[PDB]
Amino acid sequence: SSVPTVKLFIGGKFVESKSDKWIDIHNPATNEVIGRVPQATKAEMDAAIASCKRAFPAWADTSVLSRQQVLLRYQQLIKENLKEIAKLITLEQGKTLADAEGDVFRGLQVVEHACSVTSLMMGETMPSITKDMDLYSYRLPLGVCAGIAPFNFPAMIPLWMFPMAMVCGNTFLMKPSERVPGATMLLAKLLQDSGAPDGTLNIIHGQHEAVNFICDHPDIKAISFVGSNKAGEYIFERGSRHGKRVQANMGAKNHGVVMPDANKENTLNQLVGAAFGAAGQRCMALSTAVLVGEAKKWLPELVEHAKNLRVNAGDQPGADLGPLITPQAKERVCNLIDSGTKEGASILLDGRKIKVKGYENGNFVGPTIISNVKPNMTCYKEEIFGPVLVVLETETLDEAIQIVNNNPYGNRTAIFTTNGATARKYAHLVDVGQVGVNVPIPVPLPMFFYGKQGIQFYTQLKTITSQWKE
Amino acid sequence: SSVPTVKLFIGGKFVESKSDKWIDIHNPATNEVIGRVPQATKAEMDAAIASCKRAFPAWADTSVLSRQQVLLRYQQLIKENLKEIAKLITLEQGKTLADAEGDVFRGLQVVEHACSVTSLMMGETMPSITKDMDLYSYRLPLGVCAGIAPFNFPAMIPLWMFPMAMVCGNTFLMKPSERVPGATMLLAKLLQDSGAPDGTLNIIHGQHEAVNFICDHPDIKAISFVGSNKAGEYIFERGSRHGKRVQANMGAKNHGVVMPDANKENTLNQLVGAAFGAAGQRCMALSTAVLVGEAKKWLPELVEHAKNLRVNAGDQPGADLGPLITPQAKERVCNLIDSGTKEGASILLDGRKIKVKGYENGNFVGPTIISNVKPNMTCYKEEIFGPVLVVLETETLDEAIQIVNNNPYGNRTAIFTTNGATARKYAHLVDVGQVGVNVPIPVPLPMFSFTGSRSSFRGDTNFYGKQGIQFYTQLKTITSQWKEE
Amino acid sequence: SSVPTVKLFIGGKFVESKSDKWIDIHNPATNEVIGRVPQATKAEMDAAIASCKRAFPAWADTSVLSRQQVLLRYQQLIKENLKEIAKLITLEQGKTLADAEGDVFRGLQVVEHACSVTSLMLPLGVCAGIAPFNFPAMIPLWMFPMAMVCGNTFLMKPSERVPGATMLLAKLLQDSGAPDGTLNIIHGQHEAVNFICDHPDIKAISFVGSNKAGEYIFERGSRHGKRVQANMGAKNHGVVMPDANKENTLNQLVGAAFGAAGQRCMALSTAVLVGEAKKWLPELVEHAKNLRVNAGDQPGADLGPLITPQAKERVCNLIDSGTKEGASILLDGRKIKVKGYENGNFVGPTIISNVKPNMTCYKEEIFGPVLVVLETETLDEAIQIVNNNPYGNRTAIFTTNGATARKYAHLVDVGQVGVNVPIPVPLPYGKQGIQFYTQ
Amino acid sequence: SSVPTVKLFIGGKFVESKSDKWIDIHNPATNEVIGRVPQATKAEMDAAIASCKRAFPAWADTSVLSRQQVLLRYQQLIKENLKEIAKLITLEQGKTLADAEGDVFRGLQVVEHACSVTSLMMGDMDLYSYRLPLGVCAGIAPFNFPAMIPLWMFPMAMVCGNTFLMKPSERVPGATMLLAKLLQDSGAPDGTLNIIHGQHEAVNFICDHPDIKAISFVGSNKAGEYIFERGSRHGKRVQANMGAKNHGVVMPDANKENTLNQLVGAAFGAAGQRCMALSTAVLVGEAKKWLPELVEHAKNLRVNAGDQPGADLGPLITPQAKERVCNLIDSGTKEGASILLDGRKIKVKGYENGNFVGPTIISNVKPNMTCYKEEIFGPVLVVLETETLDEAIQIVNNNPYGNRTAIFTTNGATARKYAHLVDVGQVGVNVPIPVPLPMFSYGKQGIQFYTQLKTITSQWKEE
Repeated sequence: SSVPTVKLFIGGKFVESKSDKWIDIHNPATNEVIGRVPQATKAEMDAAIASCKRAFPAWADTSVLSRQQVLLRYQQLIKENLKEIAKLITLEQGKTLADAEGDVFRGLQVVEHACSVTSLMMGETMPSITKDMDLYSYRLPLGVCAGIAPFNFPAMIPLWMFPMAMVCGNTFLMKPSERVPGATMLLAKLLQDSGAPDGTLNIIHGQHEAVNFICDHPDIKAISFVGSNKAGEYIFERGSRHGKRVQANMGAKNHGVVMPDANKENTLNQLVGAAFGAAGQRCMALSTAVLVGEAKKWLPELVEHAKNLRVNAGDQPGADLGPLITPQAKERVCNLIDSGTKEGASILLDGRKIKVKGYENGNFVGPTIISNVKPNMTCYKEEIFGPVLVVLETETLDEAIQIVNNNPYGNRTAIFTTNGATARKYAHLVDVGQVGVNVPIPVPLPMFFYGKQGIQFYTQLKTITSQWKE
Repeated sequence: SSVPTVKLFIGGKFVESKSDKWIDIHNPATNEVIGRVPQATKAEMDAAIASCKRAFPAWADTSVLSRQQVLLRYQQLIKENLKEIAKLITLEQGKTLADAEGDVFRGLQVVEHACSVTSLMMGETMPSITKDMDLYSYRLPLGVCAGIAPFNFPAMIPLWMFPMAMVCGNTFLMKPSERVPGATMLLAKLLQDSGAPDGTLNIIHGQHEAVNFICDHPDIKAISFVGSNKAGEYIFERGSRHGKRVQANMGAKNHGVVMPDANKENTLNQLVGAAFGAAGQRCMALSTAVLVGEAKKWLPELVEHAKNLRVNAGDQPGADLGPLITPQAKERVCNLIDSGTKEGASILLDGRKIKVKGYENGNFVGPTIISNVKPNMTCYKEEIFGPVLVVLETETLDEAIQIVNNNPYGNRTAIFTTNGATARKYAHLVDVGQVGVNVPIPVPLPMFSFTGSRSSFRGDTNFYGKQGIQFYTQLKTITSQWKEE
Repeated sequence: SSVPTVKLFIGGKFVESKSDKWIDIHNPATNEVIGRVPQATKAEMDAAIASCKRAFPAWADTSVLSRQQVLLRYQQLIKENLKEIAKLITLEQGKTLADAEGDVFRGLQVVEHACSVTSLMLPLGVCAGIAPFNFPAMIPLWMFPMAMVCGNTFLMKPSERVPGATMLLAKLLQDSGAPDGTLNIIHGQHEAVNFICDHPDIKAISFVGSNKAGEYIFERGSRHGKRVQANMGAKNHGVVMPDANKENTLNQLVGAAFGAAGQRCMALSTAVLVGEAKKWLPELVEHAKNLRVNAGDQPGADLGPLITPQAKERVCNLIDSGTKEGASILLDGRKIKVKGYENGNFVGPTIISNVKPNMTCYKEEIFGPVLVVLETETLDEAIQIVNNNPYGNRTAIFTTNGATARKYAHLVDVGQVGVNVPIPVPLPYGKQGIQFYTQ
Repeated sequence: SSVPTVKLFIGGKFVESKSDKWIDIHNPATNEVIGRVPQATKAEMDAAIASCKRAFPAWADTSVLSRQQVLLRYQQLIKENLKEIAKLITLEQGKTLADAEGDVFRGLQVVEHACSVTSLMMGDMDLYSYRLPLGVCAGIAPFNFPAMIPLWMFPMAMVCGNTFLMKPSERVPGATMLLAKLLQDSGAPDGTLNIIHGQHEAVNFICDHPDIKAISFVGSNKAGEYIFERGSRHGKRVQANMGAKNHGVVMPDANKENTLNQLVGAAFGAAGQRCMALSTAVLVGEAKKWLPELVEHAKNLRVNAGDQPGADLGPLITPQAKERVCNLIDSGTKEGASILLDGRKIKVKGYENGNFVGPTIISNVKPNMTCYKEEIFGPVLVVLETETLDEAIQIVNNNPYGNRTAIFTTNGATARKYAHLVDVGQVGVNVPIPVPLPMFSYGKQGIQFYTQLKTITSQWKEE
């Protein structure tokens, strides 16, 4: 009853860990312990690796269609248990039920995209490129893969890391978030129910020690990560040290540009939705707003629209944003807001002293709007990972483009304007690949990895050149 | 007596034929004999077949990249010599300069499409479908191919036949139209200048005997033909009885439904242009249309728009309607007009009596309009291949759809209407997949195959697209289990 | 007492035929009447076609995902009833339980292949299927699932001699949530094929097996203007090089040549021992003798009895003609006697050698457990012999040398060449099948 | 009188460098100074970068079809002046006329391949897939021995719409100058291509300069790693097409004569100064008995200047290469290995002062010897032996770096087993060099490298 343990998943059994280190799973809305996740031991991780290795050959020999049937049945089962996963997410991570449903829906979309890989697995051939010389190439699995998610999306991150590696024929060793592993456990249960061969998927919970193990052990051929730039680069280097390939989303510091010729109502609505959605904990979200020209006059309207947000627990009906993941995150956000205020920034809206009825012991932080910010301020450089919207002011679109380009870590950007020529100019001049015209977050799916990129990453390309004569 | 003859293309080099039988080349604007074409003898055809066979191995060993580079050089030379080809077409076939330009442009687009067959020639593979079981897929050239073009397109059909057959590794033995061969000879000269190895393309002439030889000769692996229904069926039969694959795009009496909720003036202009453009000689011409409800009130406007066409030789400025290719075509058109008259159809406008100033010697026929037609009229059964616009009496969309379905031979159909639900219902019940909205004739789009299986087409495969590759190549699948314990 | 009567499938319910032409079906292992099949009347076939027409709109409007889920549930139901289907096929067709399980496995494979039709575009309409007695389970799962998932309603006419397997399959399909009237099944003789070809309601027809029957069906379809993908059968020529694995090659030959009593649509019934490979005839005969001939349900059996006594008579007549014409019979099974099943249509493994290409056995389709062996001195002669075959769909080459296999695959005119493996790609259709069932 | 001086190519104008530091170009057949290459000054490199920047807008605005026609005209010009390029190559690098012609033909084929980028470059919520060029590209050439490579780098970067700053081999510039002249004659806009010469300083500038967007390098692994690190440090996207040692496995059932001929041609071909050379051979099973015939075939090779008729392999580019090869062979000799054929004492008649090294065959070599670890880049073939295919596969896998590998055998089962169990990407069956093209994993990968994808998502409406 008390402090319910979180079991592991090795081979085909939900074996429980006997480790010494244990971490408590707190509800972000009440700080009440709802579970205890163990830090997997060296022996348990070795057993998981052995299971992955033993399952690798059988799963690889399995035809691509046979594997894809498993993913199809797994997607169907997920669709059947949508409400259960949504409620588990709302309970553990604290996000609203609608946010969890949307996350599971994006995960289903990614699973379908992976199921659609069956055609890409075929290789090309060129008969008789020269006299009696044939050419053809093969795509084969790499080996044992792994994934890491410190505190980000609990379901979508696995639902994009693991299904692709499976469809490619590899075995996956997932290290889910130490704070929200229940969703991953339910997903693994639904998978095992889908008829997946035992040992194809293994799950081990652990702290930085587990990440170091995964990076050091050689049997891991590839590793995937999504999170802060620091941990991203750290894992990338630790993997490259051992030769194994690694891919990581290191930053999502998106900049939103608002031109004077834009729909004020819809623009402000989308800005408030993307900036404070999911309490700003989501990696991809408009956090830096650039007002060009007379757009500065919309600051009072922006603050008014932000005041209309309803802070409440993820389970209470009529909620717009949930509490933060941990009290430490709230303290960090408060310290960052205090630093911004000390550096001369004006706090148009302050949520540090928010008090939710019936959940005062939760990690809630109200919508925070910071204006008069400059590129040299901490609020601009540091990634908040919270419901804080920093606003900068510029006179021409060239200044906004330059500010956006100065951002070293940036993958998604948006511009709000009705002039198509202005949008095209911004897209051509901006140094960001993904651009959103009147869209807050283009391609909300986790990516820099999909389509051709995912296959090229999770499969090696063998090339055979044979010239038989006699 | 010996009017300047036209060159042949044997052994990858322009040479003359030793035949004693010649066919006169008449300018349709003046019926002047501008040239003569001799039917290739058995010797010339045998030499062409031998050269194609000799070139087949080298042209197949020739990497697809080099073939596509040659096709690109040919595209470039066409783009440079566009005006010469247009002049040749206008002089020989008689169509206006604009029609020749459009023909050359469509041929250039088809060449560009053929240049992108890179991913199509390559095969698929799937290693280890089971324990030690590798599957391979290869597409190999067939051999020497033959092509018979109609009298309508001395450029478009040759430019359909050359790019695909050549890029697929096959050597082609082309047969142009005896009434318009010069344009094809100039196109072949440009192709040879583009770097085409000698022997990959060969040109012969002959009305019926050459077709019989091509269909009977065993070295011909495949045959491509475009023309009438009876001729296409005869060619298909003569080819299949010898074991050779044949594809024939035969007559296609496309129908255009005129809905009351459409652009009136624009729809009428498009109908007038399609039914009378290039003297309506196009086999794919929109010679028939359906007037639904209010569309029938516009017949006076049809007559007005028809009278607005500048009936003049194709070389004069502003010419809209050209002359008939030969006096026999004009005779057939006039006989069909007389038959429509006898059947009781209302010929609202008759261009049978119109003549062109300064070109009365030409086989000119003005824009003719026949309205109040129903499936009972014989002119609806037969195709005019001339400047005759047929419009039928109809009351509802379902009746028009049924009338169009009653047409046994038709490859394309269109409907003029701004209502989306109307076009949806039309496409759902009409027996045609190539449906166009507010367009008289769906323009070819070679990136996919020109699908057709009605009485207007013979053969299980089509000319270009995926089906084009399937036709000009042979699919071989190899399953290998290399294991020795 | 009263032999069971197989009912038709119309409007989503099993209904008994009103016709009096109740043909009797015998078990091939005992030639005992296990049931009767009626020749559907004109009225019953018209009602089935009308039901298919009325059901086509709803099934076509159904989303592709719903049809895919239906096919997945049907595959699941088959997996749950694989044993029953295999036992029914063995009792009705005579082949061994292993062969029936393999047929069900190929059915599952083709269903999974059809599941990949997520989106490629429209359905034509009423589709028809004509299946011979070669494969009761596979042929339906070859034809009707594709047309179904593509949005078309299918009218299946199974083999008159083995309707039970497809009837249980259709029952399981209806259990999978298939809308009523989507799939219709009728029975009848040549008259049924004549109706299906004449009735303009049918827009597409699928047929396999006999060559002349397929030609007739294609001609009738072209006469009535219907899409007919008549994939007629063809002989398969296997070439054995001296450097090939003797044991493995002989095992493959014995399995493919005599497997399922050689009644399958395509089998490696011809072997060309080029070079010193001819010296392997003793081992081949010994391996053929090791085969066990017994009822499909008795443990320890490799090949079952023939479909009907007429098939046995025809096979015996062909073997006698080959012997009289000059061919030497290395192994004779015409007078085999299975213990407890002497009345069956059993025919022991037969091996014929010294057969020239112009002989009857080489030209005629045996459709039985007979293996004709030819000899040559160079691979070019074998390639020429294989190319001379007008109707050749599959060919195999056994060799450990890569250059030899590559030369054989390149010089041979056959489209499908299986190197070191017999009966390559036993499934053929595919995306061309989608094009066929669509417009 | 004085030796000719190589001149830079900036802004479409062949300009002589005003630098003080100069480097001499020696004929590898006689070591005679035939030319001088200058050390590009900071100002000249800045001017070249400025020219590339000013030319990038116009060259990017041009449609892909115009660039394709330019590449076609350049290919035609190359086909016309193939003999001159071959002569210059044989003069500067020492390769035989046939080898130089083959190099020119491979470059022509790579240009033809690059021409096939016509459509691949083009690439309520709308989703565009525009692909745009990066900007000013750069390409450092080998720091050991060259072999084509300009036609690998600049044609693709240009047809993709980018401007290129080419750093040719300081030891064989003339070919690059002739190619640049032909390109300028092909109608290429001035400033689209710029060429500067220099030592390590030039590489440091190219890697550190901010305007450079991408860099491409071929050659040894050390310089490759250095350039990759220095580029990634400044945010540069770089692909290090590093060379690697190749391993060819021979089975007892392989074609004896053909296998020996192909081995002798791939190992001692072009003096072994190629990253594609099959510098090592593994004789599995009874294949060991083929050593005498291999030595005889190696002896049959005739060593002579690249211009003299009847030459199979030419001399080394510099005497330092000969010294390094001699030191590496002496190391293997001291380490216990045996030399079946000694080429150190080769003395070409009439060219005794050239950098010639005859065919060398080393046997009994183990994986721990320097000959196996170090890249010889010379006419040296180390022959190993094993008793089973598993040992050869394990030896091939143990090698850290590798791009090409070959298996000589007639049994398809053995070939497939080797191809599947081997950890190398390109596997050749009865072929020493599986693909003499710039794969070094440029095709679709090159298209993706020289272009940046932008998935413009828009909810724009008439409002």
